[PDB]
Amino acid sequence: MQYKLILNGKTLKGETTTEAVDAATAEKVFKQYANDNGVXGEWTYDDATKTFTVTE
Repeated sequence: MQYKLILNGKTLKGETTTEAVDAATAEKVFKQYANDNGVXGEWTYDDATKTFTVTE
Protein backbone atom coordinates (compact mmCIF):
# COMPACT_ATOMS: atom_id res chain seq x y z
CA MET A 1 0.00 0.00 0.00
CA GLN A 2 1.62 3.23 1.19
CA TYR A 3 5.39 2.98 1.43
CA LYS A 4 7.70 5.69 2.74
CA LEU A 5 11.15 6.72 1.58
CA ILE A 6 13.41 8.73 3.87
CA LEU A 7 16.25 10.44 2.05
CA ASN A 8 19.02 11.56 4.38
CA GLY A 9 21.69 12.71 1.98
CA LYS A 10 24.46 15.26 2.46
CA THR A 11 22.90 17.52 -0.19
CA LEU A 12 19.39 16.07 -0.24
CA LYS A 13 17.12 15.76 2.79
CA GLY A 14 13.49 14.82 2.27
CA GLU A 15 10.75 12.19 2.30
CA THR A 16 8.29 10.77 -0.21
CA THR A 17 5.63 8.05 -0.48
CA THR A 18 4.46 5.59 -3.14
CA GLU A 19 1.47 3.34 -3.80
CA ALA A 20 2.92 -0.15 -4.22
CA VAL A 21 1.55 -3.55 -3.21
CA ASP A 22 5.00 -5.14 -3.29
CA ALA A 23 8.07 -4.17 -1.27
CA ALA A 24 10.34 -4.95 -4.20
CA THR A 25 8.22 -2.74 -6.46
CA ALA A 26 8.30 0.07 -3.88
CA GLU A 27 12.05 -0.44 -3.64
CA LYS A 28 12.30 -0.20 -7.44
CA VAL A 29 10.39 3.08 -7.46
CA PHE A 30 12.39 4.51 -4.57
CA LYS A 31 15.69 3.25 -5.98
CA GLN A 32 14.94 4.79 -9.37
CA TYR A 33 13.81 8.12 -7.90
CA ALA A 34 16.77 8.22 -5.51
CA ASN A 35 19.30 7.25 -8.18
CA ASP A 36 17.91 9.85 -10.62
CA ASN A 37 18.16 12.39 -7.80
CA GLY A 38 21.86 11.62 -7.48
CA VAL A 39 21.57 9.28 -4.50
CA UNK A 40 23.37 5.92 -4.56
CA GLY A 41 23.85 5.71 -0.26
CA GLU A 42 23.27 3.17 2.50
CA TRP A 43 19.87 1.51 2.12
CA THR A 44 18.11 0.26 5.23
CA TYR A 45 14.65 -1.29 5.40
CA ASP A 46 12.48 -0.24 8.33
CA ASP A 47 9.79 -2.84 7.60
CA ALA A 48 7.92 -2.08 10.83
CA THR A 49 7.12 1.41 9.57
CA LYS A 50 6.96 0.37 5.89
CA THR A 51 9.93 2.64 5.24
CA PHE A 52 13.04 2.53 3.08
CA THR A 53 15.79 4.75 4.41
CA VAL A 54 18.73 6.09 2.42
CA THR A 55 21.69 7.35 4.40
CA GLU A 56 24.22 9.18 2.24
